Amino acid sequence: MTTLEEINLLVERGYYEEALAKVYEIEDPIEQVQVLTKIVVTIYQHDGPMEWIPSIMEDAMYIAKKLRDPANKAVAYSIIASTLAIMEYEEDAMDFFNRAIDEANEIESPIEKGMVLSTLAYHLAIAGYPDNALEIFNIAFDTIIGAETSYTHKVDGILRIGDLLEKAGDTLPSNEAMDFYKMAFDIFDKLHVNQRAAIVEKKIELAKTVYDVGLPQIRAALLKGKNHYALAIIKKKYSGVMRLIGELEVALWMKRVNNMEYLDVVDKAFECCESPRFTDVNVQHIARLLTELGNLRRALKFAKEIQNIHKRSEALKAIALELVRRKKFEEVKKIIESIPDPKIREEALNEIGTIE
Repeated sequence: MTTLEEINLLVERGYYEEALAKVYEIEDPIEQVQVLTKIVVTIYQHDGPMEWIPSIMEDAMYIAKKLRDPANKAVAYSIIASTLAIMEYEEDAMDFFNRAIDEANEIESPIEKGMVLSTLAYHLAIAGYPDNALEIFNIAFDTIIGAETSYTHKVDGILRIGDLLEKAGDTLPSNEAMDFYKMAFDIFDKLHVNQRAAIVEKKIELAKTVYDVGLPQIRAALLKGKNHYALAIIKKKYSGVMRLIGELEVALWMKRVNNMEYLDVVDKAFECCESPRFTDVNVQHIARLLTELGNLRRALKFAKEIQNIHKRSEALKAIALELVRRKKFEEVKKIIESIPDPKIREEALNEIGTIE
């Protein structure tokens, strides 16, 4: 721990050769590989001396080659694999992932095998290979669940897959993160860790609500309630239509965690800029967002501009139902008459027969 501090400091001072010389004062090999690869990654990312990278990866590769114990080797190869994948050496990454797999299949304990697989799956996700990651997480899971030990030994192994599924999810954008979160929740639900199930359930509503702009650092900020920070990222990374939708999705999430400042974000999302140019799908999307937000005035403006006759029918109904719940009937009838699909117009006319 102080050794890691000395190594970091030597790096900050650009004394790379000495830092690497100290890496051997680290006891654990896997830890040596972690350190070595984290140096490479920060160099690659913060434009440090790129010509150190090959020599360091060689050192890491050498440490992994000497390992002997199948589990350790598998993790080491995984660490090497995801860092190559970060740096876009895809053929080499998949080579090391396959080495990791082979070593995993040498493990005797199925619970041990399962554990190693989920780590490797986690590295596949870090690497930007979400589909491969899932496949491996599922094999990891099948490996533990199929084993012939007693209930209790399987339990801790499977909860650890849960934790890793969840962390993989957290590092992914919403569309990719969703499958990881569902598996984790499933695991936490069946295995009776309710505190953990609740958090993941919440990360799913969040990923679902803030979807298009659901960058992992944005979802992370929203979950902490650092709303202005996330909004800030959205202004930096998006403009026009995507910036509008993103701000609305954020307002919607704020609304659902009972933060009443969401009203402000909505007004600003329209009042900040000129109305961009919209595709019909953008129109539909904004109409739905504004409805769930409760801004039925704006939501109606958008719904009436939906060109797809069926989508328009749907959006007009939703708005009208919400009107009913919240009184304000003086516009309901006209809106229903407006629905182009008479079938739908009838369904809305029955649902308004809520006895409530």
